[PDB]
Amino acid sequence: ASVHGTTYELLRRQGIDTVFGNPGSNELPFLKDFPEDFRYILALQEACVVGIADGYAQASRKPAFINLHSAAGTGNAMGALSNAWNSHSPLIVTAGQQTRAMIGVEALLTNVDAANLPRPLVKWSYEPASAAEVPHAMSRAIHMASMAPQGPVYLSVPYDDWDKDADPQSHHLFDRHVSSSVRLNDQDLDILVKALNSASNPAIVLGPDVDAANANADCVMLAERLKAPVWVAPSAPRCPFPTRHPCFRGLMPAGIAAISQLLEGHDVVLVIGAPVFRYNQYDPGQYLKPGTRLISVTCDPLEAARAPMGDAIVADIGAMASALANLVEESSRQLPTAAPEPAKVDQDAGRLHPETVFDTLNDMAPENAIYLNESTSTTAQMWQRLNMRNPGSYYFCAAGGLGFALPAAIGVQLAEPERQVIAVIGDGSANYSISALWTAAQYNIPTIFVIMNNGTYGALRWFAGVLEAENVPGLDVPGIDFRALAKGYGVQALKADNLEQLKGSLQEALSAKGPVLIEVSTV
Amino acid sequence: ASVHGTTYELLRRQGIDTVFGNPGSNELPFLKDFPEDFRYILALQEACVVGIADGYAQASRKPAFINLHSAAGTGNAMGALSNAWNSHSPLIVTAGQQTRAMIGVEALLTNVDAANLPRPLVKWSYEPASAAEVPHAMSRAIHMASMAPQGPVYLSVPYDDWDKDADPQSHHLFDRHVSSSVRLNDQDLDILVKALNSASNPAIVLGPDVDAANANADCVMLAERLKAPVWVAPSAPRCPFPTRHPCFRGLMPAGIAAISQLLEGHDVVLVIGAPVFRYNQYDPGQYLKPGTRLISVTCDPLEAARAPMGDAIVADIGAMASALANLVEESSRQLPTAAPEPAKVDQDAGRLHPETVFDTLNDMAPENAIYLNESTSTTAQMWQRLNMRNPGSYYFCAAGGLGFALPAAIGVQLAEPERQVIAVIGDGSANYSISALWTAAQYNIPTIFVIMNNGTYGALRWFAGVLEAENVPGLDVPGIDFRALAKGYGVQALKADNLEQLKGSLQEALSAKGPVLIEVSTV
Amino acid sequence: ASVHGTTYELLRRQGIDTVFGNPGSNELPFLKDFPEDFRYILALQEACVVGIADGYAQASRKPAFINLHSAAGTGNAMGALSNAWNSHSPLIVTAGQQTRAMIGVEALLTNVDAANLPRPLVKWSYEPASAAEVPHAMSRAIHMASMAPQGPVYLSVPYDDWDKDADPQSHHLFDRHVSSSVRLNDQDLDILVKALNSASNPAIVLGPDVDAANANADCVMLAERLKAPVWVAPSAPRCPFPTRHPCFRGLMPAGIAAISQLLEGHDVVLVIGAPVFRYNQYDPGQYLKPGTRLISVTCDPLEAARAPMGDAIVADIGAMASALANLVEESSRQLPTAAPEPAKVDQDAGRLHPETVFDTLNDMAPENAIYLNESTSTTAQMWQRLNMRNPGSYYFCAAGGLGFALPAAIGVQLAEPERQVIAVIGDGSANYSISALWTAAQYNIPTIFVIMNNGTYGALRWFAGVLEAENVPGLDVPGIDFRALAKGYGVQALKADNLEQLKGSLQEALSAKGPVLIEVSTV
Ligand SMILES: Cc1ncc(C[n+]2csc(CCOP(=O)(O)OP(=O)(O)O)c2C)c(N)n1
Ligand SMILES: Cc1ncc(C[n+]2csc(CCOP(=O)(O)OP(=O)(O)O)c2C)c(N)n1
Ligand SMILES: Cc1ncc(C[n+]2csc(CCOP(=O)(O)OP(=O)(O)O)c2C)c(N)n1
Ligand SMILES: [Ca+2]
Ligand SMILES: [Ca+2]
Ligand SMILES: [Ca+2]
Ligand SMILES: [Mg+2]
Ligand SMILES: [Mg+2]
Ligand SMILES: [Mg+2]
Ligand SMILES: [Mg+2]
Ligand SMILES: [Mg+2]
Ligand SMILES: [Mg+2]
Ligand SMILES: [Mg+2]
Repeated sequence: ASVHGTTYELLRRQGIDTVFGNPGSNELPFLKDFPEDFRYILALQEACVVGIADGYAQASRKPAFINLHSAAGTGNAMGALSNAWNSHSPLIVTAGQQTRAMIGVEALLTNVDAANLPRPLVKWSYEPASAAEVPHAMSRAIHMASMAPQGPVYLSVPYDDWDKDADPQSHHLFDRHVSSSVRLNDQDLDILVKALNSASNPAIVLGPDVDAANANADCVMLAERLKAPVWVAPSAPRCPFPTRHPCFRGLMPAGIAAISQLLEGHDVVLVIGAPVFRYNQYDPGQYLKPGTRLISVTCDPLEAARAPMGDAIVADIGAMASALANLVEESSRQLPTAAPEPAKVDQDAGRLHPETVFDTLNDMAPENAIYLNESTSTTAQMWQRLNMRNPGSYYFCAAGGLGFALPAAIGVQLAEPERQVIAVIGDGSANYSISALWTAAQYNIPTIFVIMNNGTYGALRWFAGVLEAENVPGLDVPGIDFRALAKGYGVQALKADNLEQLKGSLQEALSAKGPVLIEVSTV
Repeated sequence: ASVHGTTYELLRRQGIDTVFGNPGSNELPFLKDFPEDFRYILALQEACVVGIADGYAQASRKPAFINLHSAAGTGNAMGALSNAWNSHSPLIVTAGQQTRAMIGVEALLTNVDAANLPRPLVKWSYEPASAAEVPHAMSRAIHMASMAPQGPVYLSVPYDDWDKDADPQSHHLFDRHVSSSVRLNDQDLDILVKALNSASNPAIVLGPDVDAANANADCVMLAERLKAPVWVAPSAPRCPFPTRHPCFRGLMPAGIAAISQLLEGHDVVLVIGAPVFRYNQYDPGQYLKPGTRLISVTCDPLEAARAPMGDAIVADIGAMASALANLVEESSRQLPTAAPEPAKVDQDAGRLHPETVFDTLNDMAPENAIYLNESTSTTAQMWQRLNMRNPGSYYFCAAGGLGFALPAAIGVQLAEPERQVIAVIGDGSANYSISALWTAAQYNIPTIFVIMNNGTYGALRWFAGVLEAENVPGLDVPGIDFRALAKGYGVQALKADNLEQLKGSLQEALSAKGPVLIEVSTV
Repeated sequence: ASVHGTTYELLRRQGIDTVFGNPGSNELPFLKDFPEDFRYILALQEACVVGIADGYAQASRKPAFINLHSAAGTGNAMGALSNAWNSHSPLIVTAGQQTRAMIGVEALLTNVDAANLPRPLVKWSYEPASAAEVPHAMSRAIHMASMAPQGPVYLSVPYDDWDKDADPQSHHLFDRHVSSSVRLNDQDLDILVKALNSASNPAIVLGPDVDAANANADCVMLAERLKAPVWVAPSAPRCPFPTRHPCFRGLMPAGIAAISQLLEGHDVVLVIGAPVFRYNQYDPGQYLKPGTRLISVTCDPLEAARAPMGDAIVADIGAMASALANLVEESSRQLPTAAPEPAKVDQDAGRLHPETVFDTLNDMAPENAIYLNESTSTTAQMWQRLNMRNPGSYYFCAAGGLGFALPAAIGVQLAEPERQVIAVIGDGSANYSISALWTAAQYNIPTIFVIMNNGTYGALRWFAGVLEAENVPGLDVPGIDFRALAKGYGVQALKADNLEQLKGSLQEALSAKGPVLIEVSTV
């Protein structure tokens, strides 16, 4: 067998059947004789390729395979990898290298010091020392991406390697099963459970690794048992809990003082599947108030190490959530009461308030819709106004890096063909990965893109307001026609200048047979 | 509180009370007002400092704290860190940096690009962005070193940071408990146990992480239950099993073909706490023979990823070994029969055969002796001739890097004051970290050093023999007087030119009140 | 031809004929069939190997070739590389890697992420992608080490590469000549010369790259022409000027305020071949006083970039010094008057004052002696008391990393067989690379080692004194018998407890036919 044949067999035997890519000459020897059981998803720029693959992996809860062109292609995707690192996304990023005979002279297309390029944003980064090592290296990449804590990995392969003879002993790679589905030992788990049972006023904080593990339902059971309020950890990349469940208390503000104030009076706070904490704004104060102790369950040693407070347990979120939910006592305390419905903001016949947009989406979208958020000044209102009952219903750029949601929404829709994906994206954010629209058109992936057009980098204008910062340049983005951009890439386009038009546009989009972009004129 | 005060409080609250170091000017502001409850262990070169700390950590099964001088001191210790990486040793390596005001100009003693210096040999490597961050950074270092898979970490601290005011919120760091004591979920564990119960001819292979976890006794129970032969994985850094237990089959040869041949006919091979496998010599063949399937339990995702065959489970070795030992059925098969005693090699009244030396050590040493091995051509015979009944009885440089055993033997003896440590070190190996002898003398750490003097790099002469390589320079090391070197550093010295003298020297050494070096004239 | 044959031909054609090494199994395929026109210099630990090679390169003013064993051997040499980086030493460091077939599984002796290991202490660091690339990679290493600014480089080679067929086109590598012997363009050089001619009170500061370039004599002419005082830049790794020349003003204190005060009243300060500046102690103040402007000539862009003041020219020191010396006018100003002889310190019949030792060395040593300094508390007095008329007469660890002088003194003596080398080394410093003594004995390299024994890390006790730092541990190093250590490694040993004995010991050492160590009892 050739290295080509052996590698594709390894991939299929490990459950991989799709290649997200933007091709180049170093990659042609890999892509030639493309297996008929594989499919290739092309995107026009590498931030888009990786974004689509990211959404696909996160929604599918399995590794996604990417093929990029050398250094330039890898480099174009680096911003996307920053998000993927923060969301623990299992991405196998492969990049083609020059033929081994031409690497020394640094011919055009040589990826110099390749393994160092994507660092520090990958778990593992490697170029094999020989062609016959390629399948083994790929095996390592697959497992490194897939083991908790999941994350992106990088493999560079000289283009001449593919046609070489493979090592017959590579067959041992094909069916390897590697598990990190582990939980705390019985003795210490019993101690934790007793601490939870004995809490007088427990609180629960959930992060994205809960949704990644599909531990949502187990966490619901856990919260019901403990009769505990449930918060989502700040800067949330995913939604780990039904947002209209009586225990739900919403998204935590990303501030030290704000969070300790919120947790005041809670004697035990159990954090599951989140960093402690992904703060953002400067908000100095106490990490925790006197009387509050914190216990964190995390799949990532790096999270456990850097928490400034509390105890920590490093284990699989799925296994831990299931164990806790089934071991804790049913508290005799009263179940928390559901949060009241959000108020309806006054809305005239003119430009749309973001609150109106979200209320309308919630009214019209299917109960199993999936939302993506890259409307950076409206996040708080979005979280308050969308009823998300099911797992996998929300994605937001995990490192705050714009250019995620547009392509990721396409990958999510590919992963979940029966769930309507609706991406809500600011006019500023929409530009970073605008060319991703073409992939939705070409493959007829019926994502709905809602562009919130207020003509400015609104979040930045706000922050600049609090800083009292004057004379800041570059905050306005006037003069973009999003319907024209959609037309450019073959996506049906609608405009909503008022509520009447928004309702009409959504009705049309929800019944369309392909992707649709709606440009919404917002305050 | 100052950063100095807060950091030392964090250290003591996290169980650290010893600093292994070689001081410099960047470190004086850290070492001043040295806490009276701490002790400082000085060594004369940094390979020695880290070697001593390594032995101490491995034997004590807890993190060891090191303080080195900037780049030059860190660099001197890099070889030692290569071993520490391979042995999963929990080492917290701190190095002093220039004052922040002088870093930009790159004053003398500035550690440039500090975090990159020790890579790729550390799990985490960092320099804090401000003085007040130092305690938090130290907390991260402690936990990163201590979490499975354990390993060395690096923290660089500008010397002006220590006197600065600490953040009062740093108190939350002091008592953090972080656990990675996890094991496979019940459902999948039941599947594994059933596979072991159903095996017709199981074999067990154990690596160093078993001894590190003190899982030895649990593995004995497991082997007795399964009535399974037990091997030690190749290139063994530690001893994970009683060497005269009936199930013990010895050290595996570090070759692909050799190991698959050894495992032939065994239907299920369970590897615990080892890489799969730390091969060494070129010995091409099948990774496993038809009929053999392999299951690996490892604490290290990097080990699980790179195994060329078998299934893998990433979990704590202590928790997994305990669970398996207590869950498996008692097989009705006959218990394996103990390996026969080694033959006595013919010995005249002249120079000592290594076999004679080991037989004599086994005859005279206490039953709870601890051995270190850096006699590279005699490893196989050592493993066959020393009865090691207890855990923590053997250490060998885990990356094959010479200069480990001499200093590590001092750290081991410090960790285990009631167990006689005997380091068996070749005349070549003895030189790499010779100055470590001084620390044994100064602190009266009563390690016995047995120098095997054959005048050559024997292992290299052998390999060169197999390669049929002619005209290889640099293989001979004549003209070293080890008694004089011992005298130089204040250690009692004896010479053994024959068996009569060896017995006499050992009698004296075993009854001495301080460290002793015995130079043995070997074939 | 084989890769082995081709590589050795490239080496000899590029002027390399010596390999400084400590061998290992990954290196045996390189060292086998060792060319009869090459010689191999063995040292017992890698800090020693690199130190010897460093001294050899610095004294010979040409690249030195080193061969180490994988990661552990490279790591052991990292401290030595920190000095080599700072001294711009042209060192070609090669390390053997595992066979390509075993790299993936990370067999014992695999150098993982090899190229990253020695960073940030090398100019270039690489592992070739194929065997046939090895000669080309070596060519790159040779030239990267040799081009201004000179420095250490690193090449990792899988052991199976050597026996493979070489590319016939590699012959084009053999005779490549690469030059960086450049100087400022005529127009701008004329501007500089006019600025020097027009200075009313110029000063000159010289660094180690002057001595490396053998530009010393040109700088003497330049100083005589300009009638300018000459200082040596702080933390001096070499001596760039005759120390009894009338213009000589000695070693600058390594402080910001001290240096600006020293330069006060000098309108133009010309720095040649030094960083601006290698300050050490905290000594805040003005970089330059009003009225002083600085112009730096440096071979290193990194030096030019980081200077906090002055203009800079990046060019070859030899070419620039020659041009300036021959272009500037002869000033009508009076030639500076020579510095007065140092005072004679009162000396009783007991322990030696360092001043006495240096005065005696100056009295008895040949006029073409070469000194090395690793007696860290006595540097100022050494610089004042040794008359060094010739180039290449002084070496001091360029990064302040101890363990340099002992081995480097052996390499220097090898480079300069007709110049008596005398290394003055503190009792603390002597231990770091003590095993280097063996190489001097084995090859009969007649270096004289003067050990200054005061029982303490004296420089550190002093600094701790100024810091007013109490309770600092680890500052004393009692109980070392250096005569015994010398005997251990086969070097003749003498002791000097007083002046009478010092004179007698020096008389014997200077007439000896081999290396000699003198242990001096100092205050
Ligand atoms: C790749 C990238 N570039 C720049 C930024 C900085 N940034 C954060 S929010 C923001 C404004 C986004 O504007 P828009 O998408 O219109 O949403 P709005 O703030 O108007 O609601 C910018 C530029 C970022 N987070 N990521
Ligand atoms: C730091 C380091 N340098 C070099 C080597 C290569 N090496 C491996 S075994 C060996 C010989 C050791 O000789 P000795 O200690 O006398 O034991 P013997 O082989 O004679 O039994 C050498 C040089 C190494 N493993 N580590
Ligand atoms: C490799 C290394 N480790 C530690 C230091 C810190 N250091 C600088 S000077 C010094 C003392 C040297 O003592 P000695 O050689 O006896 O000279 P003295 O100061 O007594 O004159 C030390 C430990 C260093 N510079 N390099
Ligand atoms: Ca906007
Ligand atoms: Ca030997
Ligand atoms: Ca001293
Ligand atoms: Mg596999
Ligand atoms: Mg258990
Ligand atoms: Mg802590
Ligand atoms: Mg379970
Ligand atoms: Mg490094
Ligand atoms: Mg060349
Ligand atoms: Mg010109």
